[PDB]
Amino acid sequence: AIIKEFMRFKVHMEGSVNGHEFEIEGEGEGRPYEGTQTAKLKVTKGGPLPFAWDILSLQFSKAYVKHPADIPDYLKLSFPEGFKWERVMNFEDGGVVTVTQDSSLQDGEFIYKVKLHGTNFPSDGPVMQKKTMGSEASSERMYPEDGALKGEVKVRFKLKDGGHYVAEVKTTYKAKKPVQLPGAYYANIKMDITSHNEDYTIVEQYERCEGRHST
Repeated sequence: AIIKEFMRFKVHMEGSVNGHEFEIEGEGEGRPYEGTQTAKLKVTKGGPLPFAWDILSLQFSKAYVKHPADIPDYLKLSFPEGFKWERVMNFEDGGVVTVTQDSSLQDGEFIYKVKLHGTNFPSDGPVMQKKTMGSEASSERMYPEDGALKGEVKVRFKLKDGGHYVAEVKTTYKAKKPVQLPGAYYANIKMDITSHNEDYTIVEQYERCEGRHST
């Protein structure tokens, strides 16, 4: 009805990481009921970025999650009004990222507005030294709590020298109007950086997400 089988979005991010301020604009598209989407991002201010793109990648779209019929798609039901989410990422070396996001629908296309803080990243760590190579597939633990939908996921970023750089991610998703919350389930997520120029001022991403009753 309100969410069509193919939908586009536009996104803007204002952000700062270890004192470095920047803005990003991008556009995306996908099939919300299939759980597949792509996005094209451009660093419009403060580029080139002096830190790993991977900590920003997961900030650029839960309306595009495939759900079985027996799991309420809380975030699709939040529209047209939409929803907001807030996220904290606790990295293993003390770095921290927080994010606030507003998701709305205007003229049949999603509008995403993102605000990001990052700080306390070691200057010799993999984030400020750009030593990450995307993230592994993950399973986000979804559950209802405090009248919102919450998510916890351990994200493992791949290191160029082998091994993984880990962050514990906690997110809250809250519809702007009361809508049916689901029971606890699992969202299997796979995201790939599909293309980028040399300094990562132009980046493309693909993501597949599916909700399941088990991991």
